[PDB]
Amino acid sequence: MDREAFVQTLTACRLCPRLVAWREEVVGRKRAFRGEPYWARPVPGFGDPEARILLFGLAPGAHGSNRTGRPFTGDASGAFLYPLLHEAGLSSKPESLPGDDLRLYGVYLTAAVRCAPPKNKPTPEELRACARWTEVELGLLPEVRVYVALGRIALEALLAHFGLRKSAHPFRHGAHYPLPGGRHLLASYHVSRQNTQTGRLTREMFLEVLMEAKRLAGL
DNA sequence: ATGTTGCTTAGTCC
DNA sequence: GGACTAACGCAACA
Ligand code: SF4
Ligand SMILES: O=P([O-])(O)O
Ligand SMILES: O=P([O-])(O)O
Repeated sequence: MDREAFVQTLTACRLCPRLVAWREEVVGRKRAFRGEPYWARPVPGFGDPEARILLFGLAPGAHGSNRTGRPFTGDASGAFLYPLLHEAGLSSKPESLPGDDLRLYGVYLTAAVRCAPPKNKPTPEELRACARWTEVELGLLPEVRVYVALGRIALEALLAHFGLRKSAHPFRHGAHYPLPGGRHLLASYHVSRQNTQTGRLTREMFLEVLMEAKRLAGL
C-alpha cells in the first residue's frame, strides 16, 4: 500500500485494548493541556519519504505525540530533539508545532509502538502487534541507509525487524552494527527528559549521533 | 508551603 | 527473555 493507505488504516487500528484505552484515558490529565484537543489515536510517522536516516523511537508520550499527533511533538523529548535536528542541517526550522510547515531533510521519524502506553512501557504482545505497522512503514522508506534506535526498546524492535540476535547486538550508546546492503544500525540513549535532564544524554552526545548518522548515510 | 509525580537505564533475580 | 527496582536532575503539579 502507499502512504495514504498506511495512514488511513493505521489511524483506525485498535489491536491493543490497553493502549486504545490509555491513549484516551490520559486526555485532560495534565493541567497545562486540560480542555485542549488530543489526537488520542495511533501516531503516523513524520518526515522525508526519501529519507536516508530513520530515527526510531519508543512510543507516543501521553501529552506529546498522543496529544499533537506528530512524533516527538509537544513534549520534553521534542524540545530536545528538534532543535538538534536543525543544528545538524536536517530540518527547515528548530521547532515542531502541529499544523506548521516543518520539513525534515533526509530524515524520517517514527517508533516501535504507535499508541501511548501506560508508564511508557508497552508489553511484549503490544510490541509484537505494532511491529506489523513497522513492516508497512519501513517498507515505505526505500532510501533509508541508517536506522537509529532511540533507546533499548527501539533497538530490540529493530533487531526483530532485521531478524538479528540480541546476543550479538547489545544496547549501548554509540553502538554501530552493519546491515545488509551496506546499511547501518546505530544505537543511542533515548531522548527522554529523564535521560537528557539527568545528564545521561547531552545535547553534545546526541548531535554527535546525528552527525555520525549523516556521515554513514552519505549526507 | 514544599513534597510528589512524571519524564529510561543498568543492574538484579529466575 | 521477561519481571522488578534503585538512581539521575529538573520542574510542573498539587
Ligand atoms: S499500538 Fe500499534 S498495533 Fe497497538 S493499537 Fe496502536 S497502532 Fe494498533
Ligand atoms: O510522544 P513523543 O514520544 O513521540 O515524544
Ligand atoms: O504551578 P504552581 O502550582 O506551583 O501554582
